[PDB]
Amino acid sequence: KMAILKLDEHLYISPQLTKADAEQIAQLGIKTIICNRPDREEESQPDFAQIKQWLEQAGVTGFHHQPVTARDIQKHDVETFRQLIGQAEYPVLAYCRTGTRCSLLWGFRRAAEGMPVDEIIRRAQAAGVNLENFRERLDNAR
Ligand SMILES: [Cl-]
Repeated sequence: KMAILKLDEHLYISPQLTKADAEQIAQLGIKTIICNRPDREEESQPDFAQIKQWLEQAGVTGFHHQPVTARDIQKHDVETFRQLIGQAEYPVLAYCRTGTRCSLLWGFRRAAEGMPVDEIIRRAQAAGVNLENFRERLDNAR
């Protein structure tokens, strides 16, 4: 789990996906997967190519590997995420290790559009992710 949660109209986020997530992904009718995690952050971590193999059998038609680290997220990353969603079949599921990076890529864009920072944080929290430790960076994107 119950960690695949809605962050926006066409966007779910999640912690690291596993083969076992195929059923729920199919049930939600996910059409596009965005992975925001570099491969090989942890030994147990499935590589994106293998997630793609498992989930192509789950009705997902678009796959994008957009690796970032929370620390290194820049403007180029934020607008690349925005564009991938804009051109995607819906709904989109984005994941990283925890969903933090997905939520930040989303949230930096909302800040630019004028969403108040507290609202960004409240919305991400409603998708299971606490962005309180990024409050200052979020503010600076507005
Ligand atoms: Cl990578």
